[PDB]
Amino acid sequence: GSAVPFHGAHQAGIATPVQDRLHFAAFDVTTEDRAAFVALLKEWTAAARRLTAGHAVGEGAYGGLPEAPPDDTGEALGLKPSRLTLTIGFGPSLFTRFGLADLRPEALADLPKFPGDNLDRARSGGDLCVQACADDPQVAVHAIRNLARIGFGKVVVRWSQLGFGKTSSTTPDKQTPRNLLGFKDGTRNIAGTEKDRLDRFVWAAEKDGTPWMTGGSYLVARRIRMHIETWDRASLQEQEDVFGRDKGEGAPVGKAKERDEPFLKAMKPDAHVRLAHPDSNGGATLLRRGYSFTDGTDGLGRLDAGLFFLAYQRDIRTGFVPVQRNLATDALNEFIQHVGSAVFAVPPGVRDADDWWGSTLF
Amino acid sequence: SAVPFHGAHQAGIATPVQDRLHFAAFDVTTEDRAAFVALLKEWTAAARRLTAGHAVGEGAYGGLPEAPPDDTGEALGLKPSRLTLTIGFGPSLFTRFGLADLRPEALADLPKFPGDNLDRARSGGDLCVQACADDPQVAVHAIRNLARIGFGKVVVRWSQLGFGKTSSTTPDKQTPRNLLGFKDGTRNIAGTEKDRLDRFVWAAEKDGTPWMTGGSYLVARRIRMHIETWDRASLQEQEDVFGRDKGEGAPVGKAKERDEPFLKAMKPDAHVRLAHPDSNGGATLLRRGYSFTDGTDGLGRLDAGLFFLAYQRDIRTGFVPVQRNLATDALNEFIQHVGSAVFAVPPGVRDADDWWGSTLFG
Ligand code: HEM
Ligand code: HEM
Repeated sequence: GSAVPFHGAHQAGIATPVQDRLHFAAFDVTTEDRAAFVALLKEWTAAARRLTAGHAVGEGAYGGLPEAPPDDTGEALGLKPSRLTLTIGFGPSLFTRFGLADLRPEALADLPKFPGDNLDRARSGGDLCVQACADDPQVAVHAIRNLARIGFGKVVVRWSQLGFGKTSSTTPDKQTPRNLLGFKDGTRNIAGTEKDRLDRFVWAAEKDGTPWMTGGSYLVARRIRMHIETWDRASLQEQEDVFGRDKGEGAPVGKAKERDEPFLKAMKPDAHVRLAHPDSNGGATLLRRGYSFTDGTDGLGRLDAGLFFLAYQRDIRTGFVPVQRNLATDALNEFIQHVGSAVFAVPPGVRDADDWWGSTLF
Repeated sequence: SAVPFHGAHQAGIATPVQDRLHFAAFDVTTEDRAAFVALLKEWTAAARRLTAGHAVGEGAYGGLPEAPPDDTGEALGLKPSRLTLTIGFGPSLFTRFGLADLRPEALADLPKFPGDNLDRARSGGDLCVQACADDPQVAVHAIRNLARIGFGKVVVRWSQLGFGKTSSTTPDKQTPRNLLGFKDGTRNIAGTEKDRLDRFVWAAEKDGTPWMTGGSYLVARRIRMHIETWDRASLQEQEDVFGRDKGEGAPVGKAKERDEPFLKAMKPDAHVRLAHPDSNGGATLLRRGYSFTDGTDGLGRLDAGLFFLAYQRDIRTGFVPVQRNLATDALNEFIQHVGSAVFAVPPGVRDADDWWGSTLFG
């Protein structure tokens, strides 16, 4: 139920304990007026400080002038903050606007085409994103809906994705959640307590080349459909061999406990864990923060199921790209398809009550 | 933590409203009555396991390596989470298996209502399973595994995820708010009101269809909200649509949510005034719906609304008269019914030897 502090050197919703629910929206910018966009960033930041404390935006949800629309849409009245975090990111396409071309970080790389990609252009890209995570889905929807309303005329929602349940962990002391393939997902991540690893692998440093990004991060989002029909007819041995961990405990093959260290040479050469492990990728390490989704049926008599994969890293070129390139031969490829993609530069934190989202860029 | 599966009635109607919903409609692909009976029995055995927080069949792991696991494993480590699974039979089922003369008269086809825009792909269905639980992964796991068990005899026609309150953060005697920001459920049948359930919800032997005694009839309507239109309405316009104020949810001219309405103080086409039993010859419903938010549509608008579920003793004397009276509802400006289905929900599973549909099939 508790609030997560909004202010800091970093944005919340990265290193923060992973909340149960996601509402992710990508927006395109429709104004060419730099001042109007800056004004929106400040208004959004004011709104975020209310939302993340469990207060209504503006003058509230009722008790205003009868003849005016309420400032807050009202559907979160009476609810707790529910660990709401709101994390903003800027897409490569933003930097074609407002005279920003030379401020595009080098670490904000366009992804190459990967084998098996089938990206829907409508559900890819975006000038900016707001990741809303909370333990209560209504708290999350309310936040996105109110930001979008505030931004009417200046931004439009390009695409959105709801995540019903987490498939990631930044808290190794708590139970690791399972994805819809039935495997624990997040055992070997970066914990929010591992300050050293976060500095090394997640946060952008001044020396990395883009001063406005110091204390920020870079985000890859991949919408991945799961072929659950195909998977569910696979044997238990096939499923475990795909990953290199057992299904029940989620231990590395041959070992007894989830958190025992993998012995990679005992795994199949195309096992997912073997291919994705930092030791297989010159040390490349990622903060995974994904969620599961289901968007109805596929119209062929089956449930639609997927994973909305979210990875944070210090540089896309040294994080997600080398790892996913190594997954070219992954056994898991038989059971998944990447159907949406976007990258974002996640700026530094809102330092105090006088700061605002994007202040270091603008 | 768990809701008993067995009883004179199915759970998931009069039992406490859980925080999450996964509702699936299925179509039957077999013509063999024996094969369908066999499926109902296997489903009933699976439901008994699922609602006690156990895996289906021989489990999710620890079987024969070369066999697919019986349970897909994504609920391992979760609690039962007050899961209830409620089955219903659509009118189209009765054209199979020689059941045409056992269709209840109370299982009426709905008339076309003014402003209906029903998507045929997200309407109807031979049968439904309503899975309610506090943890949406428990609900999804249930649906996924029933669908798997039934593969070859049934397919999933459509499905819907929903949310109500989050019980860990929100007191249970608090009325939830719908996505228009109004309290929703203040004047409803409560599962404590045994005599009102007998009068208005449960089918009786004398009603004309003996196999349905202790069952009920379900109407499902997928009702989209025009969120962005609504949010531009004045507070006075919003309150005038309902006949209650937004902050407290009191009837106009009254002070508290639970004060009894004075219908003449409301506008003639206010929703509460039109839907109230006194405006409908005493017709009263048990509402048990959930909010949804599915994502954003092609225009950048929020695909959100109310997955409305009503239980009643007879569709002709419950939903039909009430929805007919909403022809002129002030709310119609802001909503559209886009999917519909009706089901006969049979009596409960009496004990460990009984099975879903036993009173119909023998
Ligand atoms: C539907 C898609 C995927 C599924 C089901 C999945 C599943 C898993 C599972 C079960 C683990 C083992 C437990 C763990 O340490 O988290 C794992 C580990 C991992 N995955 Fe994936 N994953 C998927 C996609 C991806 C993608 C797209 C990437 C990166 C490009 C990735 C990178 C990793 C990494 C880095 C690990 C940890 C390896 C280690 O250090 O031991 N995964 N995944
Ligand atoms: C999106 C669609 C709808 C919304 C947002 C909505 C909202 C509300 C709200 C705010 C109330 C007042 C509080 C309470 O629950 O008592 C209400 C009452 C009610 N609604 Fe609706 N409703 C919708 C659709 C329907 C439909 C389709 C029916 C039935 C056909 C219906 C039947 C009722 C009834 C029977 C009451 C209680 C009236 C009374 O006895 O005081 N509603 N609804």
